[PDB]
Amino acid sequence: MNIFEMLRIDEGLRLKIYKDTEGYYTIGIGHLLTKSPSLNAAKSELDKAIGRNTNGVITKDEAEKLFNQDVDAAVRGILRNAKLKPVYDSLDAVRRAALINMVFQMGETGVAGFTNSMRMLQQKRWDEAAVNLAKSRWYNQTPNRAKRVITTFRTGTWDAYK
Ligand SMILES: [Cl-]
Ligand SMILES: [Cl-]
Repeated sequence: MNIFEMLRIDEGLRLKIYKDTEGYYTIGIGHLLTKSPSLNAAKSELDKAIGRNTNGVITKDEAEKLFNQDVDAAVRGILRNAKLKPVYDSLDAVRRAALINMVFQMGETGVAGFTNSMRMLQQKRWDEAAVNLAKSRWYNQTPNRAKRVITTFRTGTWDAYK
């Protein structure tokens, strides 16, 4: 298992514009298009991202291209983030995938704000961090997914995804 597979499981794959769990227009494998309520605004950002007049539908290959770009950007965001880098550098490979998953879902800013949990992770206090990570809007709004990511940080294994 790996980051791509892991996110493909948490996000799914949809080839037509859809509303995410927060009601925002998205497409592909969790690629947010806009926080705007305007579908047209969505179609516009979509065409701009794909490079063609999509009419709100893309192919699998296109979805995958966006996904690759988004994973790359996430990793790079973590590495450029002064508060996140150190965390990531301290972790093992499985756990790094968990941290990338969170960033992909919520943005680096979002994640960097889990100050206390980040510290705990840096210190390798797995059970404590898992408990702290759970006291969040994140967990309360998308509890199944959050449980999967949390277990992954708690165990350093992919068991939640098998
Ligand atoms: Cl883009
Ligand atoms: Cl969920």
